[PDB]
Amino acid sequence: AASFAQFSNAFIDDLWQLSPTWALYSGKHVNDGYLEIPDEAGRVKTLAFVKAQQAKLKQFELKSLTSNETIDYHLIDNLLSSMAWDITRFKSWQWDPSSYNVAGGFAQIINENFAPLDDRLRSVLARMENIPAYYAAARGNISQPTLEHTELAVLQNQGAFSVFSDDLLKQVADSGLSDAEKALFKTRFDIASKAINEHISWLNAQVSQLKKEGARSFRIGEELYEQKFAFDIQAGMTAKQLYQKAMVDKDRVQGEMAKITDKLWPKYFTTPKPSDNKIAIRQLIDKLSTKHVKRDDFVSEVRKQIPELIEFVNQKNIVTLDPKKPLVVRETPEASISAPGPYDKLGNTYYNVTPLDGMSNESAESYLREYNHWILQILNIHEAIPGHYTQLVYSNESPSLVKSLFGNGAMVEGWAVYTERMMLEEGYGNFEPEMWLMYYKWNLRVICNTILDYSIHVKGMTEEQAIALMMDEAFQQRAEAEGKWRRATLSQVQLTSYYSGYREIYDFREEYKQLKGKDFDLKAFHEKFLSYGSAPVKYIRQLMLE
Ligand SMILES: [Ca+2]
Ligand SMILES: [Ca+2]
Ligand SMILES: [Ca+2]
Ligand SMILES: [Zn+2]
Ligand SMILES: [Zn+2]
Ligand SMILES: [Zn+2]
Ligand SMILES: [Zn+2]
Ligand SMILES: [Zn+2]
Ligand SMILES: [Zn+2]
Ligand SMILES: [Zn+2]
Ligand SMILES: [Zn+2]
Ligand SMILES: [Zn+2]
Ligand SMILES: [Zn+2]
Ligand SMILES: [Zn+2]
Repeated sequence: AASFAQFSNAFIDDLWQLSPTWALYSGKHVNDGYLEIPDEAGRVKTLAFVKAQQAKLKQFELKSLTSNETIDYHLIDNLLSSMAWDITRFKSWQWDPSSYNVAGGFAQIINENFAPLDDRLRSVLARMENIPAYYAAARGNISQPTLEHTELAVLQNQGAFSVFSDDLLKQVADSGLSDAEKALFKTRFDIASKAINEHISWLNAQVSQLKKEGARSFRIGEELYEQKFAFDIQAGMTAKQLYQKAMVDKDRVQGEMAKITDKLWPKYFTTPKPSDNKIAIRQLIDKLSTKHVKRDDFVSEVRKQIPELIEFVNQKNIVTLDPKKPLVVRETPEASISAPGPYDKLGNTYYNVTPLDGMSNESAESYLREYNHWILQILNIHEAIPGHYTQLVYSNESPSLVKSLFGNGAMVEGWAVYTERMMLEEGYGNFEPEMWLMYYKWNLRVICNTILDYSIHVKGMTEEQAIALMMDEAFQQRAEAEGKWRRATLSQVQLTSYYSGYREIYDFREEYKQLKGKDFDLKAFHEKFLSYGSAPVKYIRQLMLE
């Protein structure tokens, strides 16, 4: 009889046999030469896999599992339910033509310049076989598409030619493949190129028809939104509940900002203070944003700050940090943490911080105003200490393949957002009003991301309303607002992840303070919270309370 550990490993093996492209994206090259044709037999086969793996899952008593195993159990169960639901209910395979594009799988094979070239090219040689079939399947599946995803499909499939390029042909011509393999490659490449171009023509004809005749709305509606929110975020509340909390937080945050602005106004202006609080807040913020690190010192300011945050976390006993896992700041190759995937045992972990070269003087200045004297410190909390990097180190204490592959984005992001608030509450920057004001504008991004995503998909918010939210309520620039609208038209639920995890973590903390009273230790709370890795916050709560 298989143990749960044996089952977990067999499950991943079976998942990769069903979808070797998913394996490829996860960093395991089980069959790079096999292009899955996304037709009805594909869906039937996915649903037969869901059914068989679910029945294997149900053989394990939940009382028979350790804490890590129970996390894996739930992550697997939820992944399975959401696969089935994607096929039978959400049906993005019908209305999102952008989900049909071969370029991605090919780029992952080709762009590993360390992997043997002849092996890569032979994988590509085989993977090209079924490109015509792949796009024939696409056209037979697509039905009542949205205008927006069809437009995205055109643009992304046009990008396929930066992979299916003259440069790929040259690599093939000068490789160690046999002359017969080279000629086959050319034959298949011409057939592939023709098929991609004919599909793009078809997509163009569709966009044109959708513009004339009307198209399915991009707004997924309440029923689908709640189901997607449950599968993706795995919050301990509904989306409607989170939205209602986001509306209240927006008001609380703006009220605090108005108070700070009243106190700081005479310190920075001699002109009168506008009676509309929101114009006043916007003007004070624009003025404070001119204090920023000099452009050429951006990367150095970051290196200087990280040890300052380390010192502060140690001094205040916020969480144990290990001095011999020193974080290496590096100037980004072609600000975020990059870390090896579960199948990459070699790779190192860095803090990628992009120097401001390439950009115009004017873009650089706009960037430095966004990442100003205060916001740069908050960014380094979020990204490095005690945010993402710290949480990643803690998750390396008790890892599992399942958590590494299918872990919860809401928890990972929610933690990083939580740390910003917790650090300031614990005295970071010594309760400086400027710092709090800037933090609050930053917090509004996260709150308003939730309002926006929900209101668009559930409440029919218009483009003009979405732009006025982001600019007038969250004090963002035009370009940022427009980018956010576009992202919300093309994706659903992901935008709520930041606030959802933050709210659950902070509320769980306050609940735990209540339960332990005088015996509440902040540091012990943090370390125990981080010990489960990237599990959904509600499961961490349940394990910590049980
Ligand atoms: Ca077939
Ligand atoms: Ca528009
Ligand atoms: Ca406005
Ligand atoms: Zn098997
Ligand atoms: Zn690889
Ligand atoms: Zn049929
Ligand atoms: Zn359960
Ligand atoms: Zn309100
Ligand atoms: Zn400046
Ligand atoms: Zn400094
Ligand atoms: Zn500074
Ligand atoms: Zn300062
Ligand atoms: Zn983050
Ligand atoms: Zn339990």
